[PDB]
Amino acid sequence: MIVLFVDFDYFYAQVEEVLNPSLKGKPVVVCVFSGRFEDSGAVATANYEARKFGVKAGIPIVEAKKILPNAVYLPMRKEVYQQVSSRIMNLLREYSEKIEIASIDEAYLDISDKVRDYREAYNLGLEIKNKILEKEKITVTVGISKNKVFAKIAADMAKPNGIKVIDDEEVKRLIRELDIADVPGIGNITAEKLKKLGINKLVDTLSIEFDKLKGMIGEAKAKYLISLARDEYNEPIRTRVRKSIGRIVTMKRNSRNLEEIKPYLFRAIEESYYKLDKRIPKAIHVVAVTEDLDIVSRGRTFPHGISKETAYSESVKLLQKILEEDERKIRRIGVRFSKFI
DNA sequence: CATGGAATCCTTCCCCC
DNA sequence: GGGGGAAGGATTC
Ligand SMILES: Nc1ncnc2c1ncn2[C@H]1C[C@H](O)[C@@H](COP(=O)(O)OP(=O)(O)OP(=O)(O)O)O1
Ligand SMILES: [Ca+2]
Ligand SMILES: [Ca+2]
Ligand SMILES: [Ca+2]
Repeated sequence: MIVLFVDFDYFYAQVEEVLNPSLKGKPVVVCVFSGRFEDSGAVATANYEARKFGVKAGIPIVEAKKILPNAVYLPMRKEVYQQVSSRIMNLLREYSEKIEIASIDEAYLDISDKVRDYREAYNLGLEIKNKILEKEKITVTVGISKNKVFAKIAADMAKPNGIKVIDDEEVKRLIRELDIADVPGIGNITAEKLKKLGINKLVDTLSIEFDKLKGMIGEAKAKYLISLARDEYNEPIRTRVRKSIGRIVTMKRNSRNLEEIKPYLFRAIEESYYKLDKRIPKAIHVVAVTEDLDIVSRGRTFPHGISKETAYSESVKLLQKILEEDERKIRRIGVRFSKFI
């Protein structure tokens, strides 16, 4: 079992560099403008020239400007990045029938057949990086190992523009040496819960009664960490299928006024439908981001598919249910359609 | 100050043999 | 007691 993970470098920003090479070498910040006030919004991502100074995904645009007032600030163009991503996925396809597209810039390839060992896997890695750089002029990081998780960890250690194999020998030393937090699927909240139980490295998950772990982080997450710690984790590479499509936008001013909100809501529904394209959902959920950044949602599943008129109609009742049961003002409003026929 | 899409898993019901 | 689902939320990438 040999898995090869591919991760495109500072992707959105690198695509902007490819489309305007004069940007290369300069700090580039791709941002999502929320239109509330001058430069309100967050950074979707930045190239390494910008990251070396603290500008990265998640910080407020305003804060990035105080640090790199002279960098190049660009509005995110998801659509353009999606199309460049697709072309890249199709390149990888020619290297394996078994491929899992995990996100817009992450993909796992099950090359258990194509290759016979890590050397031939590595060489296939270089061949892929080179093919993608030549065809699309986009640099990527390849991670190679026994399963998906270590393949990903491999890439994280080797970025940017790297390639790395984590052989069975290192897998074991990592199970003992690797900080539990650097394990995929372990965010801040779960890392903390684990600290309290005294688990700082994967192996530590064995010196704890399972049921106590289950109680603390849940069974699914418990079984997950244990199988990795025992070097027995092995989920197959499968193509994932879209299960929900939705869109959430930001209002210029927080509100509680139904008529002031509807517009942004219908706007989200429209965009969501244009994207559903031929797909018919039986479920709808209205999502609201409260003024204190909390997330509330009300939804309903129908016994048949939802027409756009039914969506408009039903979404307003759900938004009203939200306002009725929560007294806080709304900052962001949106919808999500799921359970496709 | 703090955008945004989406999967999966966890609880709490609820209907019902 | 437990299958079968739907809701609302927690958590992660
Ligand atoms: N907070 C965010 N808001 C919007 N888009 C985001 C956000 N965080 C990440 N993205 C995008 C950023 C990337 O272009 C793409 C994710 O890849 P990651 O974010 O994993 O890598 P990156 O390509 O920006 O970093 P790296 O230098 O490791 O390649 O998802
Ligand atoms: Ca990346
Ligand atoms: Ca990635
Ligand atoms: Ca982490």
